[PDB]
Amino acid sequence: QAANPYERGPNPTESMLEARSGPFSVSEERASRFGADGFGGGTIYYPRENNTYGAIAISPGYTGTQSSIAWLGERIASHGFVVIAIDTNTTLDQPDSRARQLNAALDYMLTDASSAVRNRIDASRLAVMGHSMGGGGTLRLASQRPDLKAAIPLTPWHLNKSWRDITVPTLIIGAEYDTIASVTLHSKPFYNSIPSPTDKAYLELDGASHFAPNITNKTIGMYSVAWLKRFVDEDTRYTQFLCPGPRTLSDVEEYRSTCPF
Repeated sequence: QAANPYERGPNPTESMLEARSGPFSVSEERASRFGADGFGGGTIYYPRENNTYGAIAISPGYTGTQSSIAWLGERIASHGFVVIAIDTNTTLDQPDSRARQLNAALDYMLTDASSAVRNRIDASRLAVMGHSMGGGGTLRLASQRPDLKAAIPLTPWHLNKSWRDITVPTLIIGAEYDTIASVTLHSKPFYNSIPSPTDKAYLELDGASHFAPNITNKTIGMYSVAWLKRFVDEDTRYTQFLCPGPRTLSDVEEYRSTCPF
């Protein structure tokens, strides 16, 4: 019973979570395509301050590259995380392949990145995220790695609709008007399959296209950071944003959750 050892940064506000950057200055290190084993390389964003933080790997979708998701890796790192935005071995790789590559990327941050990166990661506190087939890869990795602290699939796409074995806190973010990975066929079946007692939430962005996660988006930014803070840092200062959660007439079409977790 003491102050949370993983707490980082100032007491949070909605304004602070909606801003383009959080309170940590960030630096970047390349994971070379000519040096990354089992994935396509990427960029690691990390806080300049020398402390330890949770580590997160983020996968783009089909035809996508690290630039599709770079804004989000940078924004999340600026809240006190080490985050790799990956390129895949090929841009046509399937969701299960993206799952192995998110796994490789975690391993890369822990073993093969520079000293500066490795010294800033608490190796025991990891999470994964991903857009469309990358969000399918997130669900698969989450299923296979119950040691992970959180999973955030973003407009996910996967042909397997049943994720009943996931025990990792999962936030699925769907897009109301997604014409590629319709929430009817992908996000809602995925979320509906995860049973109690797993913590989870479903947040559907009102008005959003499939590509919302590829452009700076204050709703994805705020709620992705709140989720990673609550589950990767166990930072209960962030529960207030998640529970009862967004007003649902607004930028959120629907929000379901297992609050207060």
